[PDB]
Parts: sequence; structure tokens; C-alpha cells
Amino acid sequence: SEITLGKYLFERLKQVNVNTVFGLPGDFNLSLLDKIYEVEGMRWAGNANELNAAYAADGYARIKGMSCIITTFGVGELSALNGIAGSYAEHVGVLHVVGVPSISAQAKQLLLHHTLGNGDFTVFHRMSANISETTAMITDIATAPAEIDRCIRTTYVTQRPVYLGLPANLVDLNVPAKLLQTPIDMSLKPNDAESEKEVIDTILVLDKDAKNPVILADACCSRHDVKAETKKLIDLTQFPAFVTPMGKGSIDEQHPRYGGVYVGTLSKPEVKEAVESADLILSVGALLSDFNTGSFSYSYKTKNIVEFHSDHMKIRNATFPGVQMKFVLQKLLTTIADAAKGYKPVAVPARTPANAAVPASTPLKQEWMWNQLGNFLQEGDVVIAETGTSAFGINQTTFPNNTYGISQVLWGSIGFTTGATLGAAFAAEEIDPKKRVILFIGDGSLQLTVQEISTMIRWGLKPYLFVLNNDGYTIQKLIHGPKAQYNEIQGWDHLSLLPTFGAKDYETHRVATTGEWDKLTQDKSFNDNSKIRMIEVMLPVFDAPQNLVEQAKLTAATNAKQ
Amino acid sequence: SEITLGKYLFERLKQVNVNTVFGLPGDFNLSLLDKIYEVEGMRWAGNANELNAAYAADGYARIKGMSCIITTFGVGELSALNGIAGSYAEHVGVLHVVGVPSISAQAKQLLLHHTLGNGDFTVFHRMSANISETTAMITDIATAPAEIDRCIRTTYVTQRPVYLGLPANLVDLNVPAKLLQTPIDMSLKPNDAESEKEVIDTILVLDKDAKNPVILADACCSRHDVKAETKKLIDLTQFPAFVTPMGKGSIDEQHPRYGGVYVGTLSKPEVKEAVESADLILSVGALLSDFNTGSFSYSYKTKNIVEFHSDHMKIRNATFPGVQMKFVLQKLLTTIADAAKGYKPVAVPARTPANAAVPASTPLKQEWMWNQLGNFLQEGDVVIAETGTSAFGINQTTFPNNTYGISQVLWGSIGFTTGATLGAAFAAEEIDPKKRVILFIGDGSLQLTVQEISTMIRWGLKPYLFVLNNDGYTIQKLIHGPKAQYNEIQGWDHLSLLPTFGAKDYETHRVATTGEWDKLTQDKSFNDNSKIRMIEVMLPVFDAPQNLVEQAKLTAATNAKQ
Ligand SMILES: Cc1ncc(C[n+]2csc(CCOP(=O)(O)OP(=O)(O)O)c2C)c(N)n1
Ligand SMILES: Cc1ncc(C[n+]2csc(CCOP(=O)(O)OP(=O)(O)O)c2C)c(N)n1
Ligand SMILES: [Mg+2]
Ligand SMILES: [Mg+2]
Repeated sequence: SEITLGKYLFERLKQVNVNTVFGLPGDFNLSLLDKIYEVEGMRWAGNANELNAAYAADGYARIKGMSCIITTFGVGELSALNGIAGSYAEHVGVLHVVGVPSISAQAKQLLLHHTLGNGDFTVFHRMSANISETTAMITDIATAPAEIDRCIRTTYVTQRPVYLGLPANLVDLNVPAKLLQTPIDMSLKPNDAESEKEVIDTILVLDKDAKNPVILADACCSRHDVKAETKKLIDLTQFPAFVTPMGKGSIDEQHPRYGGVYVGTLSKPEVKEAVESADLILSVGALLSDFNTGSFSYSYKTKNIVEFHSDHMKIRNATFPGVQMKFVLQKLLTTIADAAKGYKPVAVPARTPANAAVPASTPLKQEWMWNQLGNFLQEGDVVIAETGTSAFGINQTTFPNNTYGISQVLWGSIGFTTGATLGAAFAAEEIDPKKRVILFIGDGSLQLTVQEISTMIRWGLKPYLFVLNNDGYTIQKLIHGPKAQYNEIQGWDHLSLLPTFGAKDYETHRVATTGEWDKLTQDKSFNDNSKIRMIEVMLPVFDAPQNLVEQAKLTAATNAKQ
Repeated sequence: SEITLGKYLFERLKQVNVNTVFGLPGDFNLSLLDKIYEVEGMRWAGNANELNAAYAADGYARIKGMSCIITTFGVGELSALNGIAGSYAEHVGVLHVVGVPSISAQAKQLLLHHTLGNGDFTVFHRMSANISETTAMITDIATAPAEIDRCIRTTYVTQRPVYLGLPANLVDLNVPAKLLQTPIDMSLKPNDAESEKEVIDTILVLDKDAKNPVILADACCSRHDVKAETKKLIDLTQFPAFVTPMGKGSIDEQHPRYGGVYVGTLSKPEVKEAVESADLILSVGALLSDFNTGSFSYSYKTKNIVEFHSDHMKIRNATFPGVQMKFVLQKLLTTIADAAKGYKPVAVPARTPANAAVPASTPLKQEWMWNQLGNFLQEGDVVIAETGTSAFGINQTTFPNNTYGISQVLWGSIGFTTGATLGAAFAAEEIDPKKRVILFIGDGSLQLTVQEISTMIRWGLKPYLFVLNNDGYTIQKLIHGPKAQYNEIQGWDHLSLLPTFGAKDYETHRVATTGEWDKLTQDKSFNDNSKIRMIEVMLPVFDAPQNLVEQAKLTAATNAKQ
């Protein structure tokens, strides 16, 4: 008949397919955490710090749909904020629950630990409101279940973080269990019928008239859950389809009509030409950040641009506020095959040639490696690349179909990927134990978040941790200060990290040549995700993908400009 | 004739005795960081993450006077905020400089990396304003030197964090070098003459009448720079002097008139009675947090309480807003000996007896260890204790004279002390390379910030890192959930951390018995700060100082109260 408010939270999370909860304990959340163990199929990660926990919640949300992190008042929540902010920037639905002091402690303005010593229990909530879609600070048991449901709905449908403050005393108060028998509404509201109809009809007419239409899939294609619709759009139209760095993985790269990665002036020449020659651009989920675009270098020759967005549409100069692309895309599928019936297929650019055979002893280089990496990948992989040479290089890697890419192109917080790897691995394990999680992280970035490897070990998760050892911050050495001491790092014994954190079942490997790379990555044993692995990749100090070399120049000039 | 704005910053920091600068590089601060190397006697720490950098700037400011951390826009600054908030809470003067996008980038609202993708370049500044005494976002080269000076002054005189945003383009613009020839004013403004005179006259008359007066030194005695005055006060009056947990170290514990650590009902019975029987209490810098006071358990019998504060005075129920204790204390010293001439010295509580001799095989226990630790400490030591059993236990340790204690009793952010140890060690090195820095940190807390040991190694700093291995979060097990899985941690090979982070010159040790403790800590070579050392201390899971046992129960009740 009745259930505690705390247990209610976890029953709801279970209902929306959140089965791992991230964060760290503190006195203000201990009673809440007890309730996780009362709900079958729910687990507590036990993270090594709160920033890493937030990065992990982000990775989990990307793979699973949404996530939850629980921290403690003041010290826990503020530690998480850079993780939360990146989830806001990149449209990832993370529910941040904070255990806060009891209603009686607040009213008395007790001078408690984890406060600023000034009796203000609102300050941290106010800070988080700047990087949250919405917030709730629970004060009343009577409306608490509805507020929890609102927070969960909002997280999922907006794909932005939400803040939920839960006083320690209130988590043990009873609420009606029958509320759980009615699901949370997790669907978008329908579009205005007339605006949506106008949008669809206009697009259909533009399509019918187009001789060289192209589809360009970007970040929000993935973040706002229109990958299936976009796949169908590609199939029904047969139009050339391109992807951006931030959207990579959102469309299938083995599809015959896939044309490559468009990055404005930093694209391969054949890709730049094929996109920019279009007489109609169907742009799905654009997010035109500097690193996503070669510092805003798009040069479309057409004005016939259709922008699909989560919350609005644009066609040429016409804006349609509130018209959500999810339903526009779904409804377009009804008639688009007929609209596109007269289309004579335009050729798409060929895939970059495979690497030529070279002696085994050939030292490893970045360009070779990213072009070779496609041999190792398999359908279903999660492929995560850290800001630095890795994020820029992965753009040159060809993915199998059904590859989930994670690259934080906009927020760009180094260290993100160690935590994101943990969260992605938990989610992948829940979906299919055979799904591999593959990380490319720099030696510099690893240092910021290295302890989260501990949490991977404790749960027996089996990611591939490729660490690019180029003796420091190479991306920055190219931007400014190639020999500057601030671009150098203390040298760690990377392969000792796993046993130092208590790993028992693991493998470590070092690769420095093309022969060593191929021998390891082609090995059948290595390709089974049977245990956690670290692979230290030895690369030259100043070696970087050519797109990064060019971006670095642009970024340096942007910052130095008067 | 002219100096870049960036170089001006570092010349000013040098003038105010800030010689190590904390933080991490990013494109928005690289040109600024170049300027550190242009000023002799300035160094860049090269931290392993920004949170740890902020914790280190806090430890450095505690020992040296103030500090500076430099981060990059968005991702760097938000990572630091829990460090900054702890510095705000505990009154530590940390200057947080953020490299921000160029003026032209901001004006054009470029969709740059490390933004929320909404064109708002003010959001992180607004967030930091909640935990800063003041802020500055530089936009104008003409007033930039004055703004830098204002931020530096405010950091020092208020001992709170200050936020200073520096656009990347402006750091390379020239300012007049002659401005450096006039020092920044680092002094307090005089008190209101009439108010201060009333306060001094009243205190003096209370003194003359007191038969059992006592001095109680608390957090702000140390934080607001009245240790010297307090020492004089103790000497001129001969009144019994007691200290709080948060103020421990602020008064010399080998002074004949030192009476012990007062923590309300959690004090030794002799100490409680000695303080509470007073007919006058001279309270220097009170900060009455839960952990500092046994949950607000002070039971003063007298109404004759004089509260000295940085920014005001209180005498009985009378408040004197704006009357700063620094000048009150200085001026009191002129007449206090005369006022106290009739005082017949009251006995002070005796020191806790030394541990009884026991056989070498006796397992280590917390109560024994904290009592024994006094044998190892020497004058000039910096002694740092992490939130957890360490912070509670260090209260039971007797300090030599001139010992600097660091315990973050109010903010209580676990992990703080790894960073604080780094910062304290840099500062200690600058003051006197013979000063030892001694850290007691729990196994749980170490996990949050472990990578900062790397930065200690890279600079050849030589702290003693005592790690209390009690297999998890013992403090929390005593509050709630003694066997709860959230209070358990992944087991690390602690002694392998130093070599994993590239240490070459170091020692590691394990102690589990009284014999092993005494053999190690009495050893002559061990007592020399010749190299970095880690000591893993094996302690029982449920063993804790008695004051923590009681505090845990009070805290659990406070949170669970309806
Ligand atoms: C939290 C945070 N701090 C600082 C930066 C600035 N930054 C961007 S890339 C980078 C260096 C990455 O170095 P590494 O991981 O070694 O990559 P690589 O050498 O392969 O380029 C830094 C410090 C950042 N992006 N995020
Ligand atoms: C950043 C942060 N996260 C969580 C907490 C809550 N907390 C307080 S004490 C503690 C456990 C400390 O454990 P450990 O360092 O092993 O100390 P000990 O076992 O000696 O008590 C935790 C998790 C905190 N204070 N700060
Ligand atoms: Mg590197
Ligand atoms: Mg412990």
C-alpha cells in the first residue's frame, strides 16, 4: 500500500530503464542509498569521485537513454558540476539527485558541514540552475512523487540535466505505492498540426524538385533520438548521406550512399565538393561548434537548406518555432519515397584508400593508425575518443554499421572519456554482454580521471583502454608552445595502473610499430571482450592528424585576435 | 616602459609572496602561462586536475598567505569549484584566474568549445560569483592593472576567493611598467574610533573583574592572521588557553598555560569543566560548526563572552558591527598586562598521559596511534588530517610549538588533503626546505584525488603520506550502514602508487603493530625529509576515535529528525 519516497525514486528509475546509479555517498544521502538495494535490478556504481561519476552518468545516458547520479550536499554536487555542464552543452539527459540537509536542519539554519557557514541552504541549487533544464528542491511529501516524475520526464524528453534536491528526512517518509502503477509519460507532445503540415508539405516539394539533394547528420540526430528515422530517410530517398564529427556514428558508414565526414574546409576535397554542390541540404540536428566545423568554415553554395532541430524547424529563411523534428521526420517517411521517385542517383565520394602494406618495423604514426583502426572495429562497438589527437583522428576512422561513437566535440573536457567509458560499459553490459567498449584517450587526459579505472575493475567491466603515449599535451603543443613546460606531463607507468588498482583478470599491451599494431588487433583472442585491457600506444611527440594541425592554427589565431 | 598585462599579473603575485601558480593549461590561457617563465622566482605547478589544483592553492594559501590558481574557460573553472567553495567556507584567500575567450570571440558570440552552445559567455562567472568575495571580468586594458590589484588585495585582506577573468587577447597588450613601483595596499582600514574605544574599554574592565578568565582560539584566529597577537595575549595575561579542532595549531601546545582542545560535550571532562567554569571567555575567531562543537554542545555557564571576529566584535549580547579584531587585539596588548595584574593563576588541565608501554605485537588502534603521534612530530611541521577518522583523531595528538595544522572541519570535502599536501609542500619548501609536511589521509579519501601525488613527485617534494587502511569509509559506517556496500571501496595497492606515477627516489612502508609504528617513526633517517614517503597503516574496520563515535550518532540523528 505504501512505499518510502526513496524507494519510489528507484522504482521509477527502473521503469525508465536506468539500472545503474552513479555518485558517492555522504551523510545526507545514506538513507536514500539504502533503498537501491531494495529494488531488484538496481545497482550502485560506487564511483571514485563525483566528477568522474558525472562523466560516467553522461556516458551511460548516451548509450542507455538517460541516467542518474546521486551526490551529497555542497561537496558532492559542486564536484560534479563540470560533468553536468558538459551534459547540458551536449544535450545528454542526466538526472542529478542531491541528498540535502533535513527540513528541520535548514529551518534552524544549523551551521553544518558542507555549508558555506552562512546559513544559506539554497546557494548550490542556485548554481546548478544555470546548467539544468529545470530543478526541484523537495519540501513537501505530498507533491514529492509528482515532482520526481516531472524531473525524470524532463531529463529524458529534453535530453538535458535536471537537478533534484532531496532532504534526508523526507526520503524515509511514505507515499502511495499505487502511483507506480501508472507510468511516467516519456513522449514528446504532438506538434501544432497546421505548422507541422506546412513544414512537411514544403519539404516534400523541395525534394521533388531537387537534382542533387544531400543529407547531413549532426550531433542532435543522435542526441534527440532520430537515428532510426534518419536511417529510413536515407533508404527511401537514396540521397547521399554525410556525417559531422560530433554526429559520427549516427548514420551507418557501410551504407552504399554514405559519402563521408563533412567538416567544412577541413573535409577531404571530394567530400567538401559533394556536400557543397548540393541543390538541397537536409540538415539533421546541426550544432555548428568550432571544432565540429573547422572554425565555421561551411560554404554551402545553395540557400535551399532545411534545418531539422529538436525544438524547431527552419526552411531557407523561414523559422517554425516549436515544430519538433521527431514528428516531422516520422511523417515525412509516409510520402518521401514518392517525392524522391524521379531522383537519378549522384555518385558519392569513395572511401579513403586502405593503408598500403609496410614493413613490420614501421614506427606507428597517427594518420596510419586512424586509417587502420577500422579493421579492428565490429558492429555494435561503442567507440569513445578523447579531446586531443584522439577526437580529431577518429574522424578518419571508418566505422562498421551500428557503431555508437562518443566524442565531446563541443564541451571538450579532457578526462571525460575515462568516466564516460565506465558509464557506457555499464549500459552496454545491460543491453548485450557481447558489445565492446573501446576507448582512445591521451596520456595527458588520462591523468585527470585515472581513478575511475578502479570502478571498471570492481564491476568486472571489460573495456579496451587505448592510451596514446606521445609524452604530453600534443594538441596544445601545436596550438601554442611546442616546448613549453606547461604542455608537458609527469611520466606515468601506464601499464601498472590496472594492478595498482587491484585488477586480477586483465591484460596489458604496448604497441610501437605497425607490425605490433596488426599482430595485436587482428588476434582472435584479443577481439573477444573477455577481460579489461590496457594498450599503451607509443606515438611521436609532435604527430597529429592533419585536420587537428589545421584546426590548431585556426584556434590559436581566434584567441590571439585583437 | 611597458609590460604585457600577463607579465604584470605575475610580477604582482611575486610582490605578494605567491611563487607557485596552480592550475591546468587550455588554449584560452596558454599565452598567459608563457608569462610565468618571464618572472624570476615564479613556477607553474602543472597539476593533474583542476579540482586538485584548487585544493593545492588552498593548502598553499594556508601556509604562505594567499595563492593563485589559473584555469581555462568553462571546463577548467567548473572543475575547480568545489575547491573554491571550500576556500570560501573556511576563509582561505585563493585568487582564481580564468583564461577566457577573446573580446572579439565574445562580441561575435562564436559557438566555441567549452561553451554551453548558447552564446552566453557570462554563465561561469555568474556561477563563481556565488562563492567569491568579489569578481572581475576584464574588458578594458586601461583599467586592467587596477582591477588585478583590487582582486589581489581583496583575496588577501578578506581571506576569501576572488574570481578574475582574463580574455586571451588582452594578456598580450602592454601596460605601464611603472605601476609595479607602487605596492598593492595589503592592509585593513582603521576601525571606527568611538566603537573601537568602547569595545577596548569594556574588555579591559571585564578582564580586571575576572577570577577565572579563559582564552579560546578557534578557526579565525589562524585564518585572519591574529596568531601573533593571540600568543602575546596569552603571555601578558597568563590566562588558560584552549583551542578548538578547527583552530588547532593556532596556539602553541607546549606553553605552560595551554589547557587542551575544547569541543563542548565531546571534550575531555577536565577540559570541558575548565572552559565552562570560566567567568570570562575571550573567544578568538569562533566558527561554531557541527563537527567543531560536538553538534552545538557548548555549555558556557557565564554570560561574559567576548567574541573577537575578523569583521565585528560581540561582548555578551552587544554587537559592534565593523569593529575588526586585528586592531582590537593589537591595542588591547598595550594595557592588558595592567588589567590582568590581579589575576591569581588557575591550574590548567593536565596533558593526556603517554600510552602505557605494551608488547611489540600489539595491534595498532586509533586511540593509541593519535596519542603516540606526538612523539614523531617536531617544531615547524605542517600536519594535515583528512575528513574521516584522521580529522577526528588528530584532536587527540599533542603538537610541538610552531606546528601548522590543516583540518577542513567545516567544508569537509574528502580528497582535499592530497591537493592541500601538495600546496603546503610547495609553500613549506619556499619558507624553509627543512620543514616537514605530514599527511594523514583515509584509504577512501585518497581515491578521489590520488593523481596529485604525481605533481609531488615531479617537483621532488618530500611529504610523509600516511594512508589509513581500514578497508573503506569507517566514519560513514559509524553514522549509517556499517556493512552497506556504498561504504565499501575497491582495494588498491597503495604502496605501488609512487612508482606507478614515476617516482624514483622514495620509500614505502607498512605498519600494523605498536612495535612496527615505534620502530619506523623513531628511526633517525625516517625523521629526515630526504624523500617522499608513503606509509600504509593497517587499522580495524570499526575502530575510530571516541569523539567520532559520538559525533556520528549526533549527525545520524540530526539527518533523520522529522
Ligand atoms: C578539464 C580540462 N582542462 C583543460 C583542458 C585544455 N586541454 C585541451 S586538450 C588538452 C590536452 C590533451 O592532451 P592529451 O590527452 O595527451 O592528448 P594528445 O597528446 O593526444 O593531443 C588540454 C589540457 C580541457 N580541455 N579540459
Ligand atoms: C567530496 C566528498 N564526497 C563525499 C563525502 C562524504 N564523506 C565524508 S567522510 C567520507 C568517508 C571517508 O573515508 P576514509 O577516507 O576511508 O576515512 P576513514 O575510513 O578513516 O573514516 C565520505 C565519503 C565528502 N565529505 N566529500
Ligand atoms: Mg598526449
Ligand atoms: Mg577508510
